[PDB]
Amino acid sequence: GYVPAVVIGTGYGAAVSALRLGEAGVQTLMLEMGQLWNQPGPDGNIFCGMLNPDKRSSWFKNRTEAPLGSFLWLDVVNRNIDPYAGVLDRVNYDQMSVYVGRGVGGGSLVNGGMAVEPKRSYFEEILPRVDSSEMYDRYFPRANSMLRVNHIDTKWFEDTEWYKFARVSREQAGKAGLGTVFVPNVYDFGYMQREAAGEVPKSALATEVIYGNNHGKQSLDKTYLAAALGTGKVTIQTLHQVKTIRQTKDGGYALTVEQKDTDGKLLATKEISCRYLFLGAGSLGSTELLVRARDTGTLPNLNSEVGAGWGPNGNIMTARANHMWNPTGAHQSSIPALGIDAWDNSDSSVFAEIAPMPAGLETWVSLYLAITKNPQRGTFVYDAATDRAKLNWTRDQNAPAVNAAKALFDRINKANGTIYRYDLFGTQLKAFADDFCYHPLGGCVLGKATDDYGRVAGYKNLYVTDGSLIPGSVGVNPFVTITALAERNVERIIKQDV
Ligand SMILES: Cc1cc2nc3c(=O)[nH]c(=O)nc-3n(C[C@H](O)[C@H](O)[C@H](O)COP(=O)(O)OP(=O)(O)OC[C@H]3O[C@@H](n4cnc5c(N)ncnc54)[C@H](O)[C@@H]3O)c2cc1C
Repeated sequence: GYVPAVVIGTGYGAAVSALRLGEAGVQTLMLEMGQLWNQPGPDGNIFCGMLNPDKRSSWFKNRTEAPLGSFLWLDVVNRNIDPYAGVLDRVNYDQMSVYVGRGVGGGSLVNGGMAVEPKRSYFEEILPRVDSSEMYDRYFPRANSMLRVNHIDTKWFEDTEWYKFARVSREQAGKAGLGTVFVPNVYDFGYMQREAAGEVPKSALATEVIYGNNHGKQSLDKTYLAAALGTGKVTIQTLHQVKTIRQTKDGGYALTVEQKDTDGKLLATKEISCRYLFLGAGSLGSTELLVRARDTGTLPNLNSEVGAGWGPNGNIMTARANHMWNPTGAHQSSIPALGIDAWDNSDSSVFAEIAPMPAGLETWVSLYLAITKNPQRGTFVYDAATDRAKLNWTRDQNAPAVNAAKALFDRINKANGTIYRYDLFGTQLKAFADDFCYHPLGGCVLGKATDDYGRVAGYKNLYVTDGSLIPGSVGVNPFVTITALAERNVERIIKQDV
């Protein structure tokens, strides 16, 4: 049937859009391909942890996989599984694996919660057509407030065993003249302090994050989406995957949608139409829908920028072997609290997450997710044979990201007399993981595939709201930027179009 507004997906862009539509009185249907994560599993918990993965961990895989960096210790717990509508997907392109969340809340279910604003100078470089004053004065503050961003108690951080890993890297970075910053988070740090005191059920302190947090993490289902549902104008249909979009004869949109069960079986195919269509299917999902629509002729007016300008936010993972006298601890909070800030907007820029190691025993390893400034971009093209958008990206294109990461961590190693680990990512001498990302950005870039508010070029009442808008990089963990842009965009769209 017909609904005035449809929002595809339930991640950051989608959730912002749905809340503001509902508040404006617009009846809105969100279509999410994954599950609503609210039914207890076989252990009485919603989500599995990283030391007890099961089919809930993985979107339609036949074996669980260790969190990147932890294979040497966590492979022992990983198991064959039945393919299931689990929470974390690995999308494997030819030379890049992109991790994404699947469920009501999207990547907010599985992410590390780091809620970071980009440097304004870098924001102005990447998005010069956008008014940066409105972003920093209005929309970033709005996003942080709605997301329930909070800050760690710095005295507790200094004292607690659970952040020894972060203090070690801080000290090591300092010897090399590099500073660290505390990173705000949507995980409730007061709750985390109570976990450490044995006062509340553990989640961050029980090796949970990447397959969901059973407690503590304020994912979108608790924040924007709960508020959207509260308007009485928003519905969410789960296990509904949008396959196609077309323009209708009177200028609306019609979607073909597959309803599945949690085992992946097809239950129904539906056509849903609307006046206003908002894409929040993520960098991969929104881009794929639009590339397919363009190249199969169902949205033939889409421009050639649809599909272009993809990047992995410069993501590179690496690890250092600490001296014996600098153990990182058996007990490591699963939520990062510190980053190394070596981002000066030059091509040597690095902002590096100090990431925890979920082994549950002492490994002496420090793990880092580096975010770099690498101008290389990939492109999604349509493959009519498989009916899929394929990402054209080669591993060579991450050479500049590897080089920036390596320059920074070589500096830290030289200052401390330490070496890399080379054995964390498989059976190859490899210190830098250069073919994954957690932060896919672009494919439907703001101002190129769309106007400066995410209105898709060639069409009226058709909007993109999500990470596909961002031009490949933001220099920090991206969800705060996605949220803030979405707030800006939907405010304008509702005012001027709806
Ligand atoms: C392991 C990991 C760690 C991360 N850590 C951090 C962090 O600490 N801080 C940070 O800032 N960022 C982090 N990120 C990145 C962050 O989660 C993403 O940038 C953000 O979730 C992207 O938001 P989005 O709205 O673009 O899309 P998503 O959050 O990816 O949501 C897209 C939604 O659309 C659904 N969907 C897709 N296609 C369809 C379709 N055709 N039909 C119906 N539904 C569809 C998906 O199932 C999903 O629920 C992390 C991500 C991962 C995977």
